[PDB]
Amino acid sequence: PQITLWKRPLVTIKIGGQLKEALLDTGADDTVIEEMSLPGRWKPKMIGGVGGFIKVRQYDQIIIEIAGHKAIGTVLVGPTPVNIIGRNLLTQIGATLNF
Amino acid sequence: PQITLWKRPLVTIKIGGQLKEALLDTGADDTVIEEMSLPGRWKPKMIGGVGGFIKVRQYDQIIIEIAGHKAIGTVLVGPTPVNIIGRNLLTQIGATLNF
Ligand SMILES: CC(C)CN(C[C@@H](O)[C@H](Cc1ccccc1)NC(=O)O[C@H]1CO[C@H]2OCC[C@H]21)S(=O)(=O)c1ccc(N)cc1
Ligand SMILES: [Cl-]
Ligand SMILES: [Cl-]
Ligand code: NA
Repeated sequence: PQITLWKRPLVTIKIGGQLKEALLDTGADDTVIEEMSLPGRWKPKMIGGVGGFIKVRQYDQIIIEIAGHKAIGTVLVGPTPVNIIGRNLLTQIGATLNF
Repeated sequence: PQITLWKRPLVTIKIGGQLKEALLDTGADDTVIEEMSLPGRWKPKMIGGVGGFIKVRQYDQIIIEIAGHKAIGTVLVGPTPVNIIGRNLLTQIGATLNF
C-alpha cells in the first residue's frame, strides 16, 4: 500500500494470536507495545522520547504480523501510550518513506 | 526521494533562517523543534510522548523548507530531545509510507 499521513498511520497487527492496533512510526528505532504477555526471556532496555525515558522489557525473535506482512524480531513491552511499530520491523515489511 | 529505514530518516531543514537536522517522523502528529526564536504570536501547549509531557510554545503559520520542499504550518518549540517533522508538515511535502 501507499499510506498518506493526513491521519495517523494505524494498522492491525497480530501478536500472540491477538489483534491490536499500532502506529507505523518512522521516528521510532524500536517497536514498543503496551503491556502484554510474551514468551521467553526478556532483557532490560530504556527508551527515550519527547518526555523522557521509560523502562521496557526487550523480547527478541517474536513473531508478529503487521498489516498482513510477517515479521520476526524484537518487541519492547512497557508503558508506551500507543503501540508503535518502529524501524526494526518496518524494514522487515519493506517500508520506505517517499516524497 | 525514496528513503529506506535502515537508519534514522534525518534530513536538513531550514526554519527561522537556520539550517537544522530533523527526523521525518510518521508517529508524530505535530512538528517539534528544539529551543529557538521564531517571529510572531505563540501560545503555550503540552505535548505527550513516551516518557510523559513537555511544555512547548505553539507558533502557527511558520514556513519550513524540508529537504528542498517548502511547507507551512504549526511548529512547536520546546525541550524535545530531537527535532521532529510530524505529519502536519509531512503531508504538505507529499510524503507517504509505502510497502
Ligand atoms: C520522539 C521520537 C524521536 C521517538 N518516539 C517515536 C515518536 O514517533 C512518538 C510516538 C508516539 C506517539 C504517540 C504517543 C507516544 C509516542 N511520537 C511523538 O512523541 O510525537 C509527539 C509529537 O506529536 C504528537 O503526536 C504523537 C505524540 C506527540 S518514541 O515514542 O519516544 C520511541 C522511542 C524509541 C523507540 N524504540 C520507540 C518509540
Ligand atoms: Cl499545521
Ligand atoms: Cl495527498
Ligand atoms: Na504565527
